[PDB]
Amino acid sequence: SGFRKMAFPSGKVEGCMVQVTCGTTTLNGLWLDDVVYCPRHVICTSEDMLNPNYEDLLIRKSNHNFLVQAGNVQLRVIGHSMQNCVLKLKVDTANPKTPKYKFVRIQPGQTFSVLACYNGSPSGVYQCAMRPNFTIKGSFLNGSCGSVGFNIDYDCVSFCYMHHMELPTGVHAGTDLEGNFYGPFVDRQTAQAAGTDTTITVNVLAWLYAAVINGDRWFLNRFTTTLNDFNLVAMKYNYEPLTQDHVDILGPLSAQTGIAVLDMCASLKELLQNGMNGRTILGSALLEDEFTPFDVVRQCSGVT
Amino acid sequence: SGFRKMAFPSGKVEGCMVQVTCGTTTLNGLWLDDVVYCPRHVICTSEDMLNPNYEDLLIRKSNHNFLVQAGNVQLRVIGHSMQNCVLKLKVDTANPKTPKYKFVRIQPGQTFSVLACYNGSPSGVYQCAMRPNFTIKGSFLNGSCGSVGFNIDYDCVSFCYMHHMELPTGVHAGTDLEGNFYGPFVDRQTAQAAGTDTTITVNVLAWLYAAVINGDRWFLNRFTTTLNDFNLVAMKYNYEPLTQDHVDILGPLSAQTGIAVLDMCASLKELLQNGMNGRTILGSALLEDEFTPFDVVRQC
Ligand SMILES: NC(=S)c1ccc2c(c1)OCO2
Ligand SMILES: [Cl-]
Ligand code: NA
Repeated sequence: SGFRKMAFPSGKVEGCMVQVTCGTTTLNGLWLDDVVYCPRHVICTSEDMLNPNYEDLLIRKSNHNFLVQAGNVQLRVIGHSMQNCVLKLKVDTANPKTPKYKFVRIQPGQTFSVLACYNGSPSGVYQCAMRPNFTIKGSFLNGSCGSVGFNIDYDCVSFCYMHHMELPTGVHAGTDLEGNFYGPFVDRQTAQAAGTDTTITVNVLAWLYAAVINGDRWFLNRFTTTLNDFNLVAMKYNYEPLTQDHVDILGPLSAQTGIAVLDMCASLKELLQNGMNGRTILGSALLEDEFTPFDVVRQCSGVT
Repeated sequence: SGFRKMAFPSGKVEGCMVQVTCGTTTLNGLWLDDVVYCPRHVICTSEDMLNPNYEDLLIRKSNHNFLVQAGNVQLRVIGHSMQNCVLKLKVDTANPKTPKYKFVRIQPGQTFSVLACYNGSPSGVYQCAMRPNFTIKGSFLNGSCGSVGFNIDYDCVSFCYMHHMELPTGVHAGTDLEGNFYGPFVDRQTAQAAGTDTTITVNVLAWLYAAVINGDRWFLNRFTTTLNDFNLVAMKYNYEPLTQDHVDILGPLSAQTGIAVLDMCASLKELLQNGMNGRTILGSALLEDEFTPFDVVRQC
């Protein structure tokens, strides 16, 4: 037993990380088959970053403008193109450590593992949720751009995130591996802020189930409720609307614990009014919203 | 910026995990060079749980009684010895993915990454601290025994923990890779219980230093404290005593932020008295004690 925030094992991704340099800028790249993926902002000087014309700045560059290093070994760049906000560097060598992989775009509320990297060197791994406001609450310093987020399904890595920038509030923004931003953000030095965030309701409920399953039961009660009554409380507390699809995805946990969702909503309802004033559920004084139902079942069943 | 419970990248350890079977019991082993390390209790049957005589159980085993599997490949065992509570299976192949590694015993307060594994297959990775009562608060199900705890400093893997059991309170007990238990625990199913746990004060202070580095100042105060008055107060909340060692260790974070260690102690004394009054620190509503002074500097 026990319940921890757990990343996927990062080894299939560690084998793909490289250093990419263009002028004075070094950041990370993702080496899959014979292509290196990195943020297009690698091409920009500080002056360019204010109002970049990526079309123009890139035709001006050539293959030899890009240094790619896999450990101590230089990769030869034999071509370059841009897809949305991602740069694709064609290299002369297929990565012999390329895993079974897909590029996937994740939905807000879904979780993934971040492999934080510096100078092409894996530094740490942690779990994030894609927030409703399309930011992530990561831990990133200068040099971390090009660090990726992923899930693992059996032996298949699903790459879903590439790190691009920090916003003024200290939260993080990036693209999918096709270079489409999550959220209404641009890759330039201009005024940009995160939207007011909201709490991921179905994940909070998942985590209350995780708590019950681990012998934390104090918050529970005899009552129940309606989607309609709860949602009016949720909107008041800046929680996402709970939908029939959400209630359905929590099915296994309602079953395993004997506590129905609108049962737990009643518990959750009661918790929103009052505050848990330093009091604790699974070692937290906050209502945790970065575990998905799948995260709770996966962890409380030992999937490998 | 940002601050997260961050595990070491697990790849170097992933390439070392195998499946050991003895009798009807399967658990994880660690394959370094020509040796597979696993908990000795893999040789116990139903009766051998309360009072196993491991010397007598092991002498009755031949190499062929141990089924070791690395992915699809069966590894052939050619030798066995016991060291303390760890079984060492000599095999006919050296692991070609063996990283640069060492075995280190940690002290209470130290942090490490756990690679949770089932049937020799890694499941996930997370950060733990060795608690002051010599337990860890992990996430471990049946089949997780032989999962390991590690640090990776400058390309060398330091193994510090191998998982043996869950105690009745739902906390976890294990050994170093020399097979010595952390704390008073034994590899018997006789009733055992952890000491009252306490908070790792030096780590809470390191985390308040992280908060200040990341631009939080709301919890600071105009007061200071003597070390002794700090300990007389902190022990009333089941905090570990802070030693001069701890004060020395926080010197670098003190210098970077310009807040003296005993001034930060006065903020912690106030937070214990007041709580957070609806505020958070680095996204927590609790005082966090599983980041070391070293983890704070690594991450900031
Ligand atoms: N003979 C012991 S102490 C033992 C045997 C098997 C075990 C275990 C402990 O924890 C889960 O699996
Ligand atoms: Cl130590
Ligand atoms: Na209820």
